[PDB]
Amino acid sequence: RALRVLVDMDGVLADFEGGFLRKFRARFPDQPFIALEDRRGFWVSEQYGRLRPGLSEKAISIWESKNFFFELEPLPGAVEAVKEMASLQNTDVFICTSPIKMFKYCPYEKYAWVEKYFGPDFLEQIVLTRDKTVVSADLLIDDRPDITGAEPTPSWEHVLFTACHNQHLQLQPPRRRLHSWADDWKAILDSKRP
Amino acid sequence: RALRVLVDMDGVLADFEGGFLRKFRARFPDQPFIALEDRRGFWVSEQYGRLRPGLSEKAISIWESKNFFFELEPLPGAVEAVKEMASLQNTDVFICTSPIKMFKYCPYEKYAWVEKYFGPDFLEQIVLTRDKTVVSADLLIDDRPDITGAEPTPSWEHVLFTACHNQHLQLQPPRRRLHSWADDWKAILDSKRP
Ligand SMILES: [Mg+2]
Ligand SMILES: [Mg+2]
Repeated sequence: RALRVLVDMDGVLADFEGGFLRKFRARFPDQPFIALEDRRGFWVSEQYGRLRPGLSEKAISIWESKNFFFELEPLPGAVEAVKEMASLQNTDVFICTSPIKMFKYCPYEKYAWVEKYFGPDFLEQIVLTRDKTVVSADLLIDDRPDITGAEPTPSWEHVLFTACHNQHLQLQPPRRRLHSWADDWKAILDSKRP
Repeated sequence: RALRVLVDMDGVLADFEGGFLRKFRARFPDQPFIALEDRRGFWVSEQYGRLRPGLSEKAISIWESKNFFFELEPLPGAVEAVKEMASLQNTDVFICTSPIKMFKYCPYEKYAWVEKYFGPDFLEQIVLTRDKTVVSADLLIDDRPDITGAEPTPSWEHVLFTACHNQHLQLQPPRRRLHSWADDWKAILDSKRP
């Protein structure tokens, strides 16, 4: 009966791409980098790996460092939109996020970041998982173009959240986008209601 | 097509009740305690709270301490059973576990514990969530008697794993139990296959 919406964290609530570039440039000032406008493909480390040998490992070292996830800044409008979305009648919102492989800091900092921007009671809405296809819901708003896993037919409709790395992608017709949190997310939710 | 099975962590893979009692007695040797045979009800802190004022907070302080989750011992047969279950054809296993409210150590230690007993590649099968009803699967093996959340009609069948706190419970007829990992878990899985 309640519409269930899963909202991604990196690239949707938290500005992973800008935080990464800033810290990469500060730590490795003598290395070439990729301006956000020139980002292509989901995996940051793969594109850095193509720009020069050893750069993929240096890029990885930035998000594996302590405080990287905790210090990410929210995207404009994200905190306000998700707070409003969660307060809507017949609407349950969960933050569904995938941790990186090195787990020393990332899970902990993601819970701390949600507590900081949404409060202690919102911690109950977090789902950490590498596989989002096994989480059931009506909608998944996520900036990754291809979301796959153990369930071949996920129950949610994936709405692609725009990001520097996917903004030029042409999607297969059925597929929809949410361009930013300033875009009309309520209309998307309502199109899925009974 | 593959059968999907969710396996709980505390009380099913990891011996939370015995680890808790041991550490509680070592830290608070002058306080009364609850022998496992006398445990009743899911929430440990509630029963300790009834045995003497201030004991609920002392009990909580044990599982909120660093290394409590990481040092839990596996239940007999659990690691071997889940490793065999995951290697079965047409069978996907996920560890679905709910962290406690204080998140400084628990999520991190649960990933570290899975890495220790199942290896780095199994970290991909972990789902951390307070709400297991939004995870879809064919079966959920979990020692908690009443598992509820945002989805009123979960897709999985909940098989109750026996624990000191639920061993005397009479379940409503349809409901099934797995008595220990020595019990016949393969027969349970097979009863759900096509
Ligand atoms: Mg993302
Ligand atoms: Mg349990």
